[PDB]
Amino acid sequence: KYSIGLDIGTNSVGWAVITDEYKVPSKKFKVLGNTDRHSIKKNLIGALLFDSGETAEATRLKRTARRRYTRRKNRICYLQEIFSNEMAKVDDSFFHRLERHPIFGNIVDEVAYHEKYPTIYHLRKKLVDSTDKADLRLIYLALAHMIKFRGHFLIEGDLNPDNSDVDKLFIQLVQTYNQLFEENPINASGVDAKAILSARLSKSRRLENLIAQLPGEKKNGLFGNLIALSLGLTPNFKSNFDLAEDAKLQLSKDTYDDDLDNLLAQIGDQYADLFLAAKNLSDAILLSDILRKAPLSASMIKRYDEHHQDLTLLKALVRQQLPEKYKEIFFDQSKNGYAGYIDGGASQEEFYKFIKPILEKMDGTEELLVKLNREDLLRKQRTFDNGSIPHQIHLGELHAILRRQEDFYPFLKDNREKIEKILTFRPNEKVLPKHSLLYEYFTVYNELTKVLSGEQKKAIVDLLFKTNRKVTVKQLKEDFNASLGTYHDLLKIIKDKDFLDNEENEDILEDIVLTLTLFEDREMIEERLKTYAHLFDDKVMKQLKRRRYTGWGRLSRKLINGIRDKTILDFLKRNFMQLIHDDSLTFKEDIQKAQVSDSLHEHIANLAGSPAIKKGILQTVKVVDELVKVMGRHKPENIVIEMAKNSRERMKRIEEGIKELHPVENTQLQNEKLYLYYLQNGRDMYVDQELDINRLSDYDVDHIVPQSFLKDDSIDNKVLTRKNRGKSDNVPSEEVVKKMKNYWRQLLNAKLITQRKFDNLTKLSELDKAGFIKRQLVETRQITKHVAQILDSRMNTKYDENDKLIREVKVITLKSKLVSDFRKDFQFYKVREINNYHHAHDAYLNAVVGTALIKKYPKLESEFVYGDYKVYDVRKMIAKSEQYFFYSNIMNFFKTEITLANGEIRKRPLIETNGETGEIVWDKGRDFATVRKVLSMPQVNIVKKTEVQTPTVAYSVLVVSVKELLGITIMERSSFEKNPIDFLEAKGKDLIIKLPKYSLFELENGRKRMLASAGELQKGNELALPSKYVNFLYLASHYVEQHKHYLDEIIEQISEFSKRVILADANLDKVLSAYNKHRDKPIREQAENIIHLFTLTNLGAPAAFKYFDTTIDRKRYTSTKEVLDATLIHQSITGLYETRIDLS
Repeated sequence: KYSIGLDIGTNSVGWAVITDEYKVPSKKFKVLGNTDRHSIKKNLIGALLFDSGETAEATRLKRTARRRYTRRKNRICYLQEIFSNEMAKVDDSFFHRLERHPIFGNIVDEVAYHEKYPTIYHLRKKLVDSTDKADLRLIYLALAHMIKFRGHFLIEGDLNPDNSDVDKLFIQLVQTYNQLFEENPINASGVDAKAILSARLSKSRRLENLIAQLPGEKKNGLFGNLIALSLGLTPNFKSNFDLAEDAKLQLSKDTYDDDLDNLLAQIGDQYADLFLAAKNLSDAILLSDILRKAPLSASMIKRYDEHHQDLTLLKALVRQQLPEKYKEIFFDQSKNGYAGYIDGGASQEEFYKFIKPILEKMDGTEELLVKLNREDLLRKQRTFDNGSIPHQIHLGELHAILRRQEDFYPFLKDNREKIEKILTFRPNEKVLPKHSLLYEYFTVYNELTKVLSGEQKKAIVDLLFKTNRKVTVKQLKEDFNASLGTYHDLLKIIKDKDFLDNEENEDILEDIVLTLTLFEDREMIEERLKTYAHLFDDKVMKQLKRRRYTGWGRLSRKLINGIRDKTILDFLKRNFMQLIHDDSLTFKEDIQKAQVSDSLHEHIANLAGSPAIKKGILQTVKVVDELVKVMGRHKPENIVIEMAKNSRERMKRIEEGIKELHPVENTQLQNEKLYLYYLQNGRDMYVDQELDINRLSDYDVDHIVPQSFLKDDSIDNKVLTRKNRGKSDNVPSEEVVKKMKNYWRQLLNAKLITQRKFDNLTKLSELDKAGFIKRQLVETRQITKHVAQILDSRMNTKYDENDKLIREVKVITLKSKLVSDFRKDFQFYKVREINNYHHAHDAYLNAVVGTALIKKYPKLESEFVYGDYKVYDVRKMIAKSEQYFFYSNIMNFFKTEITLANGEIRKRPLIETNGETGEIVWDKGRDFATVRKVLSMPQVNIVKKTEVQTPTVAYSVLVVSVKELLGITIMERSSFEKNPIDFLEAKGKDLIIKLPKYSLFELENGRKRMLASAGELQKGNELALPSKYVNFLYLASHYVEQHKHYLDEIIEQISEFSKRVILADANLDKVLSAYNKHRDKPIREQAENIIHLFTLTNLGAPAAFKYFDTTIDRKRYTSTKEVLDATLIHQSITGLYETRIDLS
């Protein structure tokens, strides 16, 4: 019955709820405060504002080595379960043995394994290529290595030749680069990237070679650095972005993702896709190499073999021609020779610089020198050249091995899909040995829990189970399956009852029995036992080795003794199962959570993005959850999501242009008309009659491919005209005018117009239109796709009997431009500064436009809705003039009237419907009115998220001889969470009243405060400005004039607001005084400055601002005494559920 709209930014999340006719519901919510307000009516439209500070959430959103470790561990734990019962037949202690440390339980097998498989890739390759049956352990090892280091998931489908095409991905890179720099694109022309990047030369040389194809681009240029990143090098991006500190990037470096995030935080998340493109390019360069069995494993083996051939050669040479240097090069390890390279800490570059001269002086062989130049001489296994691998390549080998060994092992046939799913997927402890002292003890105690008093139990163990290997019932009566069989074993060897009986040693002995169970070979057992040798007599040590155990229990050590409350072992010494199943006791609670004992945060943490955007993404999810529960747990039909020098570049272009063939400074060039005046050298694009400044700009401007086919408001599609002379009919600028073109082409050589613009100017097929539609609907930005996926996953959980996913909720991703342009055409104007309502209004508009679009064109669903849907043939939807659309602009149906380029007019029906389903999508009479009404209403839930920090106060608490506010350091809080009263008393009781940062209080004529600190307050109010004034300000700023009397009204409004809530008398007087002086100023200049005046009224920290010549310094609310008698308001994330406190 409803849909959700979402606007997502780095410090805000806008949200709206919408019905079938685009109305925003009103709802009554209960108010849980002690105040005599019990319900409140609120509209389901709002915005959540958040800071980017040090908090628990923030840490949870960062990558951590431990989370990764646990992830991998779990995957392997799942792998081993599939192998368990079958591995039990081959090698019962195999998975317990695994992390030189031995894989196998006997030395013969271990040594043989390492001799046959010097690297894991040898094993992989052999398992991929051999038809012979293989030991299960080997199979496991290969599979486990594949699953452990599965690679990346950047590529969506089963690998195809486009994925390894250097040319195409290079083109992609340039494309994404060009979209981010409209003014100075790079031309792919006919560059043979493939040949330059794939060629076998130095990285630097390949870079330098590639840039030779790009004229006017420097090596240290952004693009050059990106290429250098894709090639394998470590470029520095600080010079490119004017960063204060160093920003070096290397794809091969383990910290790269984090480093990239670090960069993105500074320069903006808008640049993520640009670097992702570079990474993709890198992958292609590597992929084409391994492709031109198991190609990866083979390449690694080749690397290994080359390495050893070269090593032997080099050694021989150095023995022959430079014996003095031999010991140095191959053994010293503190030098930069081969020894330092392998077992020292030496760079490939340090090593190379070290041996470069030695090889040249030697003259034995230059082949090696060539290899050195290529940086392919003595490669190590522990590298990939600026790379993490596509998981698909590991998947291939996985499949191959399984297919190879499935005939010999049926359980592999049966579980194949399962095993694949582990790699592709997107208690903790291992059981004690069966003959462990602790386990044996547990069994006897648990069996003996009943036949009995706690003291007697201990007596009975100490008496019968201890003195006798097996205790029987007759014997018991004189004074039982479970036996302390190991306790007794170890007595005869150790011959010391205390050593056992003392509990402090148990943690040592567990290791001894474990060691005995782990290995079937005296040598190994000895080696491990050597560590505990000092306690033990040498006659004992020899005896210990012969003892061997071959079993595994069902329970872990921590389960038996690790868990709290007494332990299981202690409660036992009731009944174990009953102990597990009692809610009164803590274990049950421990276990149940312990199995699970965060995934969403972890998932968001591994996206490529700043901390802020990640926080945003996190908040959205919570907002959605709450809105769903607000709407009675019914799920929404649709969710629409959107993610919320240049002047100086323009100059460079112009200056570059005139160099081929009066002056203005930069700041002005933002005027499209002036910038266009300069790009064109004051010449009319369309009539060969020169353009001079003051009039013709005002005359007109024109789109090259009109608005009706698509909206391209970029200068790449725009030109300054006389707009009838050039355009003629709607088709691109008419044939008769192309006789003008020589002009344009000169402007091409000058780089004054781009190639595409010229192609369009010289130029409409069905095919173009088809491209044009997809262009306007498909969001390229990766992060939005990830957000979409996350939302879709949370919303759609149920599967039907056919195991197909049930999609209750469609997650729609909207291009920003559609809503921006929707705002343009129908005059729903935005002014960011008056309040924060625009974030909410954006969300509302997103949902409106999105839902309208799916209702109108459901066949295009595949282009902007998450999930897999049929990709219809666009050509069928395009029509001849009379028969969705002949005119390609998708937003056209909103308009009552489409103006063609020639000026001719196409009229549309008042009500727009879907012909196929007959559904009503848009009613121009009612619906636009509703939109305005929705934007016009003054009650919008704006919530500033409360934050707890982790000399900084985590939060302030209200204390009650007197009422006072008290800050809490992070250091103080822990013991405070332990020992409240003694803190509170040491400093100087009903109420625990932690006031998180930004806590909201209200007082007087609806005047609220936010608690920044126990020392300062922030304004707590949103100034609701009537829409008329908003539109007037937008229109006044963007140069009718009969509406000059509204300025005074706006200022009167601001002043009313300020005197009511801001309470900045001295500041306001100056503000008001300033307006009196500058009535003379023109309207534009007049309007722009009243905008700045809004920072006086803005919600948040007080700040300073300049009105014309005058400057108003900020005022701080340094007294927190107001808050103490005020009414606190605890806000939900949506702000819909409130709790209102006021002791007074």
